[PDB]
Amino acid sequence: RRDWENPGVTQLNRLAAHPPFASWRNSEEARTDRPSQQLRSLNGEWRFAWFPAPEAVPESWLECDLPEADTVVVPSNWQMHGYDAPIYTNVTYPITVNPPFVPTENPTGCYSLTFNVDESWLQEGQTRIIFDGVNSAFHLWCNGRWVGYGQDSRLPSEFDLSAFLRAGENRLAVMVLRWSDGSYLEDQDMWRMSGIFRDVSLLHKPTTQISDFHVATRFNDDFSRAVLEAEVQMCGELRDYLRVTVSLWQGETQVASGTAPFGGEIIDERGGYADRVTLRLNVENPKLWSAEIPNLYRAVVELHTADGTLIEAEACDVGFREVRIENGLLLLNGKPLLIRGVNRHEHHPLHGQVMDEQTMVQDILLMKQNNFNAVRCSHYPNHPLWYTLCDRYGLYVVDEANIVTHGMVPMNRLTDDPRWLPAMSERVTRMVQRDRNHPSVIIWSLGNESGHGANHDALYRWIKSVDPSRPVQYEGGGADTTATDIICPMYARVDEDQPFPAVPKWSIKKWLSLPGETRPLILCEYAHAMGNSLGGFAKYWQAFRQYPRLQGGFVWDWVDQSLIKYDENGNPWSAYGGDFGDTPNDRQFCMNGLVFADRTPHPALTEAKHQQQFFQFRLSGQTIEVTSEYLFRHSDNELLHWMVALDGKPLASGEVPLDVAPQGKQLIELPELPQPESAGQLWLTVRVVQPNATAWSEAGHISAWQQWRLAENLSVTLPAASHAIPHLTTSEMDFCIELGNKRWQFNRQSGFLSQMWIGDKKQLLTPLRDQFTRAPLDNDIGVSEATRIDPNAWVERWKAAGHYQAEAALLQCTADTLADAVLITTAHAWQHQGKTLFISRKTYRIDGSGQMAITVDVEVASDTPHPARIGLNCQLAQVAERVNWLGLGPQENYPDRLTAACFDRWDLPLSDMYTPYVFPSENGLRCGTRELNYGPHQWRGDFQFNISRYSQQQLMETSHRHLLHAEEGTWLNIDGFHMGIGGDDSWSPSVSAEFQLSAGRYHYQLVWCQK
Amino acid sequence: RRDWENPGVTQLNRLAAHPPFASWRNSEEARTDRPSQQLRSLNGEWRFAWFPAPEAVPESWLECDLPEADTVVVPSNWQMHGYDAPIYTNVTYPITVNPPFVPTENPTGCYSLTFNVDESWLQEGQTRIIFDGVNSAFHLWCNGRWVGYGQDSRLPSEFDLSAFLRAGENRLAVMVLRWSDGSYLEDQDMWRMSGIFRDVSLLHKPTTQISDFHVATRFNDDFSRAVLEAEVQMCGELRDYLRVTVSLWQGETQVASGTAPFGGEIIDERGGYADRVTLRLNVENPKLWSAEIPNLYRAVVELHTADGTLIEAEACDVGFREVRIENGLLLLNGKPLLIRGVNRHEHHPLHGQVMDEQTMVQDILLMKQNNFNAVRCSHYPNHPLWYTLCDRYGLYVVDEANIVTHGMVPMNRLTDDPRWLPAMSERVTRMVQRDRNHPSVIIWSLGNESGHGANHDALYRWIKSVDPSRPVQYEGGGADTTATDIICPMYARVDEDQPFPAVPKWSIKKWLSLPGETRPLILCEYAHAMGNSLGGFAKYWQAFRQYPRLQGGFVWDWVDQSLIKYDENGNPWSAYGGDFGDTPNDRQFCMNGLVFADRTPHPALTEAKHQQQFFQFRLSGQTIEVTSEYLFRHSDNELLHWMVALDGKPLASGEVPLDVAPQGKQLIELPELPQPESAGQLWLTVRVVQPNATAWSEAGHISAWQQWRLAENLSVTLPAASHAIPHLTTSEMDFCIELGNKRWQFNRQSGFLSQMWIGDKKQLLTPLRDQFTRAPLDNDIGVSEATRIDPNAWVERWKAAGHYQAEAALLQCTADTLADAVLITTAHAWQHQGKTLFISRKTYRIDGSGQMAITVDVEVASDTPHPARIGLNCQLAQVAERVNWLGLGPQENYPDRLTAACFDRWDLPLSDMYTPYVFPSENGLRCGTRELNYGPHQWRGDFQFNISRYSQQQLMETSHRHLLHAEEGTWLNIDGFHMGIGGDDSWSPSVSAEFQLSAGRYHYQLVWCQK
Ligand SMILES: [Mg+2]
Ligand SMILES: [Mg+2]
Ligand SMILES: [Mg+2]
Ligand SMILES: [Mg+2]
Ligand SMILES: [Mg+2]
Ligand SMILES: [Mg+2]
Ligand code: NA
Ligand code: NA
Ligand code: NA
Ligand code: NA
Ligand code: NA
Ligand code: NA
Repeated sequence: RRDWENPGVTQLNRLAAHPPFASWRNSEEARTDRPSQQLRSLNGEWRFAWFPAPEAVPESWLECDLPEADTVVVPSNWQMHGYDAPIYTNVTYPITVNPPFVPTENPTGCYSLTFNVDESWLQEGQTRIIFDGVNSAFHLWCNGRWVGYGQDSRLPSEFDLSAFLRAGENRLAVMVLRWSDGSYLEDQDMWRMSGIFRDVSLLHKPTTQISDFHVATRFNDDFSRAVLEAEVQMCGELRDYLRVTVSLWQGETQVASGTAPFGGEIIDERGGYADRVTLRLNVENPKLWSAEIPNLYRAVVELHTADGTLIEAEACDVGFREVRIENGLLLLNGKPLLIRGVNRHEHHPLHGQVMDEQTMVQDILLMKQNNFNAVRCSHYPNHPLWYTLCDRYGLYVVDEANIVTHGMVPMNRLTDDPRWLPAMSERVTRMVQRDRNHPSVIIWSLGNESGHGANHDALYRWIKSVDPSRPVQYEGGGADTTATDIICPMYARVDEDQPFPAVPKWSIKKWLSLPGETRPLILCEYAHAMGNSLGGFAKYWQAFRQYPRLQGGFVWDWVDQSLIKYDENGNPWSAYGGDFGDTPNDRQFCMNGLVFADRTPHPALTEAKHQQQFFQFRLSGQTIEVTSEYLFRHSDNELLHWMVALDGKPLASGEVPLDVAPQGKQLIELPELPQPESAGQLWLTVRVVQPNATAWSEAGHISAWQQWRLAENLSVTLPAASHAIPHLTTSEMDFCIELGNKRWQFNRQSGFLSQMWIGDKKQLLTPLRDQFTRAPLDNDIGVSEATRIDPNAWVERWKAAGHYQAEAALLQCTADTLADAVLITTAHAWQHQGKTLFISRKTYRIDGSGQMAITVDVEVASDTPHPARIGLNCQLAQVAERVNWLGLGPQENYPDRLTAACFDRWDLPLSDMYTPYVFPSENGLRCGTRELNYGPHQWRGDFQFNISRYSQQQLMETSHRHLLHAEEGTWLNIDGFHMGIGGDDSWSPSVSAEFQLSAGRYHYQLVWCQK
Repeated sequence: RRDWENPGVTQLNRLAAHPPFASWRNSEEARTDRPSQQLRSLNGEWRFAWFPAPEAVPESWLECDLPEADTVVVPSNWQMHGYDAPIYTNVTYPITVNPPFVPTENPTGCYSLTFNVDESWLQEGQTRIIFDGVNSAFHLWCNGRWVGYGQDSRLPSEFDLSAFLRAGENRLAVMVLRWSDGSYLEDQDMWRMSGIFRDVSLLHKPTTQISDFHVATRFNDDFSRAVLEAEVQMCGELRDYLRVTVSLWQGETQVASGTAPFGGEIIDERGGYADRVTLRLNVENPKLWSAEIPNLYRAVVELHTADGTLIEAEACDVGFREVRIENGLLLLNGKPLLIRGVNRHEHHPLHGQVMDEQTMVQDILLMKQNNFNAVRCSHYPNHPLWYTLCDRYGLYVVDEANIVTHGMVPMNRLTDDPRWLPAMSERVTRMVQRDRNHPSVIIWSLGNESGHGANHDALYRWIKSVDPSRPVQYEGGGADTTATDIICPMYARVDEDQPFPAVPKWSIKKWLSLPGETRPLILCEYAHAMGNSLGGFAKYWQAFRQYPRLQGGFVWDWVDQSLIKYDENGNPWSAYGGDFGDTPNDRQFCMNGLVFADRTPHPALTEAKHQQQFFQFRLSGQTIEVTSEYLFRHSDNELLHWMVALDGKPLASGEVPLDVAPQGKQLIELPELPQPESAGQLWLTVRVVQPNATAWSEAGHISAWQQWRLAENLSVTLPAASHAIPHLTTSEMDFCIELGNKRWQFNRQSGFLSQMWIGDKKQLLTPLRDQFTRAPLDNDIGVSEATRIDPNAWVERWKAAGHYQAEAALLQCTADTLADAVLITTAHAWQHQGKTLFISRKTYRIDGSGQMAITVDVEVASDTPHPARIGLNCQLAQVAERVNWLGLGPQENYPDRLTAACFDRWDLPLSDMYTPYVFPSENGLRCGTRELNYGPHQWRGDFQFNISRYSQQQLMETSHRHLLHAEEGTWLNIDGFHMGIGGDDSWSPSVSAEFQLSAGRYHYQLVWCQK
């Protein structure tokens, strides 16, 4: 038989699914959730051997350990140990599409383990082995005898081993196949790995056992009363003496208990379930669960003799909460949710797809620290510990079946096929059976990108029938089909329709009110955070808030899926698609995270944090209105710091305690601020600070901020009468200006400032020139490649229009000596193949103070694709340590992504002014800057800038950040105008019209002087 | 592997299901339904061997014919050749309830066949083998090599044999298992058999082939326009020159045709199906399909080339009809259906479960001849030919999946189990794929008696998704669960509620108007026709006609499941559960048919015919109001015969053509009749006769009848005053009377008329005594057995009250001589253990004309269960050939089943007064009789009677009809009153209160004389 090429065989001899078991024999240990002696971990060192095919595996390996084998850590992905290559592919299958067949060359991982079993385990009861995650299919032998087979890489596989194990030493033999018919339903946008990547354990259960238990909570109208209903099921001999006691604990206080014998109510004409019981406990004024306040109870389930012999005890954390969709709104405990979510893949730069507690906690700390309240299990059931953590810290979970068939043509070819229903159902049913008790899980998902098939309908109904407590969602086949309770599009824009045939992505605002439509809209995927992205993010959150039935979304995605590789010197670097010899690959498309692989934040993460704020603010005179977006909690760990500053210089500050009811408001009256004499703009800045530590944040954490412009005094005082008059020297090649120790040189052949002198030292390595192009972002490139050009993408439009190779023809270059200054006037035309793209007219005015006033006026042709930027650049000879500016900061910001930025006097070391995006591009811009200080230099005006050791050319010519070499000096980019970054998706033009440079005629002015 | 003990494996290497194929290579042959050279029948003589288990099957059988094996006919059940015993069990499984395991002793049927192929089939193409029916699971080998495995006894299993076939002799090897995990989903109340019981054939398709097609017909508001929609799917190498033409034919006239290349519309973000095409044909004024008028079109699907080379063609019959539920009603072509239905099992007394064309035709003819318009496929998909015949003759079909888990505890144990969804799905999905193109199939059914589980809901949805054309129904778990579009209870009563816990069977009238309920009600099973049954059938049909949303039901059931056995003499006799040594067995519960196994009518059939009439009548003066219950057809093959009779003697008659439109009315004026001068009751009997022969009926067929009482002239003249005078002889022991040669003897100890003489010849072999009991009907017994008494059952109630062994204590016996007569007055008390149950007070009067007038007045105790009858009985010495009577007839009729009966003079041979029920009981009664003639005797009055060679005693002491012997002379049972027979079900008291003998005091009078 070839079971790994048969969608009719998804397992052999596998035990039934169920919620997390520990088989406690003491009820207090169950209650306290302390470790169980009946649940052993088999994690540790195993013997591993790699083979090109299952046929290649030597018959002796079943009976005896192989000498060639190596000792490896388990859990692990065998790609991470370097046995074969991890493959990154986006849509296209890593194998030839020929269901259900896989290549005869199938990388086979032979794991083994010699382990010990106590006599006591074999003298009584049942001894089983649980494999939490095996990718993608595996056969299991024990002591040489075959046990079974199993598929689905993301759910536990369990087998009874009692009749196989002997006292003391035993040996496992797990032959794991990389490819199987299972792989056809596992086509997620991620690294294609394999092996025993989750926990392995041994569970001893009594013969007469708890085989399943469902916990439910239902509520009276105002949620002041609840009935906890627990349905318990058993295996073994049914006897009159059997009972179940379900007790409910709140810390140490037992709030409810119920005891009944077995034998459920009459179900049908043949009776009821004699092997079942339902316990109903009344709970007065229950503490409710939410991501805001994750109140938990502990439910202990005791199977026992009536006379008081505990046979075994299972347990779980209970969260009293209700999820329902009413009148088109998704409600948690009667209140409409606002999903501040992110899509999270299980990824580690070093370990691949093996999850650990430390990492999982770090993710949840960071998510909650950045105002996320939800997470999508994209696109599979997660590690069991994740759901427990979300229960405890507080995050709404979308639990998603392991069904992705994205590379099928058409996408629903398998999911419409009734012969593929058995395999699909197990990915849905065994998910529900495992996780249905977790309070954190609020929504079920039928998978991702598998079109819409009749199998989606059958399964949707199955979950509705089995579990009435949670809405079922699914995006495939149009995101509003009969398979989903929530409209859940991916990358639907706020206002713009993308009306594809059959599966249009309507404006989310437009979608809600289509003829006959009523359901809530929460995007399963939005704001593609690929490279320099997240532009246009605020547009989403303005809409989410304005529209009741727009209840948020899940950002794509959490972490960059980059992997650590090592160079000739042994130095680590972040690698992506293709870097492991893997081909075909979708290159850097695996990196779309708000955080890097090592969990270092991208600059976009702060933009998400600002938008997902839980407190809204308005200003009216001296009164600040604070509005709470919390649904259940009071502002009981919050105060408001406020700061008024004249262009960076602190004027007045104070603290006011935040006392806002959920959905409520607080009017905070500011003290009469004494206005200053000196000119400038007053800036109010408020920050919500948490004075006290929490489970998720430290004392002094900042949860929210906002800024306003207050009064402005425009400067009417002019500089003093100049102490000298600058001299001009004329040559055929050059205009040269001299004043004190300052010197300027304008080349008359080129028409640019080609050198500058402070004292006697050079100041330039490259002349000051106009620049209308940028090192293309990931959103600029889209899907375009050298082999396969996408002409619609921005980068190709600029290339084809000739923007990158257009050369400056000089039209005018003159010098005039004024009464107190010298005036250099120039004009340039940028041309490509007989087409004028840009004209740049400048005046440079240099007076007796030592200041150079540059005035730029640029014309852009209407029929040329809008330029990336409209500015200047040069390579300064200086290399300073610090960058000091008055403008938006501290972090990187761009026109369509600058709401999180605040205007203040910022001071950073040079290296921070560069964002190390793994795929190098235009980066580190700071907008709305009025003054920039770098070493001896000061620039003043109203500009946008970046400043680093790397040129735009080097940036656009390098594919990985580690290959970047610091150039001589410092590359300075000062733009009057910069195009938006986009990011609604990363495969088609996504920069909004209002952030495109399309005015035709642009003006900006800079003053360059020594500070 | 043990593949027959694993629900996860239901097939191995099996091909996809699909509508009926023939791989026609000529388009005209396809249009005309003529045979295809590409479809060979492998029916005929096979080689067969039997084994106790699969382990017992010798390994040589795979490549070599076993010498011990026999030559048998296939299709066949191996129980029918006597290899082992067929088992009849109703609910309790024929195997130990141990899912998924079956017995180690598992009877194995080894089938083999040596065959040859055409040369060209070896050259090229796809040669598959089709197994239409294998019970219950099998492995297939070809030329020694293993091909595949299959399950589900009631749907075809297909396997490709292309790579297995060779030149010359080829050999198949089929190992058939009686028990399998599939047995758990196949617990229908029926004989449990096994083997290859449906057709075996070979189909040679091209490699580029039509692999699937679906035909849909949708309409405008008035059905004057239709769009026929044909989606066609292909397999093989796609080519640009490939086309599909779907042509529509009305006889030899092409009405619509459509041609297209491959490649359907865009479905999702990955495109459309390149291997598919949908053809849309406009059809003006389509001839519509119904049971009344089965208008059929022919659609031909041609896979051809653009230049005009046919590759292959498929085809089906098309019936333009629309099924929808609107406003609570089931509509067919916009008109509310009235389902005159029956359940039909696939049964034959000799061939077991093998179906033949002749039998299937014989059933449909009889069904249609008895006013049925609908059939339920209880409880499995049928032999392919049943659907074709139903299309062509016109019968509404409920197609039912092969899923019955009746003996589970509780009934839904498997069906609520997600681990049984895979195996369940295939039984539903492969059914729809096979039968969806049939116009006869109006309703899909999810199975029968399997409780209600999540799987039902999931599978319900799957069909609603895949085929919106047809409603989905299912009865399990309370007949109104979320898994049914129709309220479809089994054995719910008209007015009486049976408020069972969890699964009540409400009054069908009450059920409709339950709070919130809107759906239509059609009983999937009603009126249990077990033995002498169908009492209270008219109550259903009155309710069906009055209540729009009561739309009928399916009678249980069509045919007795009795098998032919043979005695040592060689005589055939009808056998039931237990008669093959089968134990546990459910005895006679397999026979619940309106006909015997050989399709001979039970009396109950004529009652079903009468109540399911399509013409309703009312009388007003001399005017008959005839109303058509037809929805679509005009009365175009009908004329009315009206007959007027004075107590049997014809008075006036005539003919009137019926010109009634559907739902229309007609008035027929009767010519003023001769007013009879002589006394008596006038009767009117109208008949609807079909002058012309049809496809389903002979010329002169009677389809409807009705009777009325017209004017009555009561008799006022007294009988001729006689000359002679009866002479009394008194004795201690006897009272005797003489008149002429006629003589009467009254025993003064017993109090009964013990003998009668005419000349020397004596008239009685047993005294004339009171009878209060009957030989218990199947509806009297129910489930009650000797080993397990059901005290609630009617028979047991009588038994316990001592009705059967009560003795006649004589209270009074006096003789008086009158002026012209002798008067014998008696009084008897019936007592069991000191309790007087009955008292009988009689007066016998013998006058000078030799006429004996009996007056009977009975008292029944109120605390005793109501008596089965109140009458007299005796054994006459006479054996005459004829029975001539004036009353209801000619067929057997009972108080709650006498509507089909008609009042007239009836004359039948004696054996016709007996009804040969396989399980004998009270039978052959006729009610409302005013005169009875037998030999020299005549009885007059108003009585109910049966007359046979079998005593009530023998009938109740004899368990099989073939064991009955004719007793000396003739037994006569004249009842003044007879209890209803019942039959709403056959496991609890079902006789309606108005047909129970509960008046406490009863009167009746008979006149006995000798003409
Ligand atoms: Mg498989
Ligand atoms: Mg306790
Ligand atoms: Mg590639
Ligand atoms: Mg603002
Ligand atoms: Mg099986
Ligand atoms: Mg009548
Ligand atoms: Na909202
Ligand atoms: Na991606
Ligand atoms: Na680059
Ligand atoms: Na009706
Ligand atoms: Na039956
Ligand atoms: Na009997």
